[PDB]
Amino acid sequence: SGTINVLDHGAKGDGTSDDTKAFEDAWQVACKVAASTLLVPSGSTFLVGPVSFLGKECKEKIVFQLEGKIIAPTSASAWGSGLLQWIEFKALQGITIKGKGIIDGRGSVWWNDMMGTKMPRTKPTALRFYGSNGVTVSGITIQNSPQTHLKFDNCISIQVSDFTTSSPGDSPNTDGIHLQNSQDAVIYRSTLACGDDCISIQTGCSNINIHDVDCGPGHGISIGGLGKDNTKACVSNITVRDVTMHETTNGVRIKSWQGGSGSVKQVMFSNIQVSNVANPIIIDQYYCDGGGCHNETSAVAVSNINYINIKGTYTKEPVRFACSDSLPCTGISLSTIELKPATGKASSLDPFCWKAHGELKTKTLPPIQCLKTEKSPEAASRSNNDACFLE
Ligand SMILES: *[C@@H]1O[C@H](CO)[C@@H](O[C@@H]2O[C@H](CO)[C@@H](O[C@@H]3O[C@H](CO[C@H]4O[C@H](CO)[C@@H](O)[C@H](O[C@H]5O[C@H](CO)[C@@H](O)[C@H](O)[C@@H]5O)[C@@H]4O)[C@@H](O)[C@H](O[C@H]4O[C@H](CO)[C@@H](O)[C@H](O)[C@@H]4O)[C@@H]3O)[C@H](O)[C@H]2NC(C)=O)[C@H](O)[C@H]1NC(C)=O
Ligand SMILES: *[C@@H]1O[C@H](CO)[C@@H](O[C@@H]2O[C@H](CO)[C@@H](O)[C@H](O)[C@H]2NC(C)=O)[C@H](O)[C@H]1NC(C)=O
Repeated sequence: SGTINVLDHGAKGDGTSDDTKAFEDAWQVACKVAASTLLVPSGSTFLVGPVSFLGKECKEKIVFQLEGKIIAPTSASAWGSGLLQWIEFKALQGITIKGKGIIDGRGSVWWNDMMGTKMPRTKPTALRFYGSNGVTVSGITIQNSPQTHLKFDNCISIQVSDFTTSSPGDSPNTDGIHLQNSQDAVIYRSTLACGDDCISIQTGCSNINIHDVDCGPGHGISIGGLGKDNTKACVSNITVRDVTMHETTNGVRIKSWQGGSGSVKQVMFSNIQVSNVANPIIIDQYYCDGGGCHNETSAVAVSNINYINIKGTYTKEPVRFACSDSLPCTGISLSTIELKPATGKASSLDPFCWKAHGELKTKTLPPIQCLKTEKSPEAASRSNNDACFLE
């Protein structure tokens, strides 16, 4: 009565017939009753193409209970060109996606160039939330995304828990969870196996808390890349605690582009265990993957970044603070860092600091003796206070 099973609205659940129409119809029914649940039942597999579940004409507090499997079409005709997301939830209040079922993007057809006369640089995000207040994602697994697994854009009050991504470590650009223009988020008790950043925090994000997460494979937990194409980025109050990273290319990273502007401030990375991680601790203001590697006079201002209790083994550079000549990093603090080289090659690479100011609160392994204790008039002279933040 209160639970709208998609099979009662025309869905075939055979994996082969297109059930998109049926899902839209079930959504329209669920949208009319509060406390309603749209159930995608266990024991069935549903082929669903691009779809947008709109909240504008819908109700608030809806539950989308995914217990079976939703699979993406592999035919190019299902997608058209320029589509940035497969499944979208837009303008919802209090939406919950829960259950122990699976979203499978069949991403290998995209990674592997089987769509269209031509591969798009940016492929669809599997599950995207836009413009929503009070979003919960729990329980589900997203596997084999065409690109990003889960995205939050312009959302507030987000909770992600008991959540899993699974795409191959060598799949291109398959980041786990991406946030942009989103605030007041908690991501916890989740397992992220990705081909790119496990968690990527982009501009406009603040008050993000990540804890009790396992990453690997993937590229680590990253703020950025910020400021590409001479743009302004603002990120503040990011906490990452109690995370284990296995065979990722970075551990905890902040990356920004030369020519960017704005500010990344008040970041805490604590209780991080790394196992065979290439670059465990990195601030890179020379980031240029996918573009030009020239220098420019503007930078994103990085300040008040704290690293506490980070231990394990590394395979490339243990610590790299590569900050802009035009705007040094400041307020970097390190405590209780115990990193051991996993390979001989790694053992020959010492910490690297460039234009980085801060303090060592304890001795570290390897020793970090390149952080500058003096203040930076250069950093203080660039206006990166009121352009980004009101407090
Ligand atoms: C874009 O812009 C970037 C940033 O400028 C360019 O990349 C930089 O290129 C330069 C030149 O090739 C590199 O410089 C070398 O840096 C090393 C490393 O320095 C660091 O490590 C030292 C310990 O190994 C440490 O002492 C250094 O700190 C001191 O020096 C800095 C620099 O003045 C100073 O700020 C500190 O207070 C310290 O005094 C630093 O942490 C350094 O060893 C090299 O110097 C040796 O060689 C030079 C000349 O060859 C010699 O004169 C010196 O006395 C010394 O013997 C040298 O400075 C730098 O590493 C690059 N930085 C990054 C982040 O990559 C890049 O090329 C530009 N790109 C383009 C396309 O333009
Ligand atoms: C910095 O971010 C943290 C985490 O987002 C904020 O603390 C949370 O604030 C919410 C209110 O929105 C509380 O319900 C949570 O209990 C807080 N979480 C934790 C772990 O404490 C904090 O408010 C932010 N700081 C500022 C000044 O905004």
